[PDB]
Amino acid sequence: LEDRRIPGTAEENLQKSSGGVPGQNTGGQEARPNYHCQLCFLRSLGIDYLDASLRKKNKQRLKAIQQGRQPQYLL
Repeated sequence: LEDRRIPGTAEENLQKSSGGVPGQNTGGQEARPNYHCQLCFLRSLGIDYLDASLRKKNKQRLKAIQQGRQPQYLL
């Protein structure tokens, strides 16, 4: 059990939730807002988020990952 396919989304193969209930906060159109406050991640995640804001302990280790614009993305 890891990120990317935690809510049966499979790297957002189509979308997390929209028909019947989207929830902009959980990730409706913007996708990245308070779902898990773009840090908590695990519950939503429009990619392999990791967390490119708090990151726990990643953006700083590699001399490139500290920047990388976003984090692990859908790669």
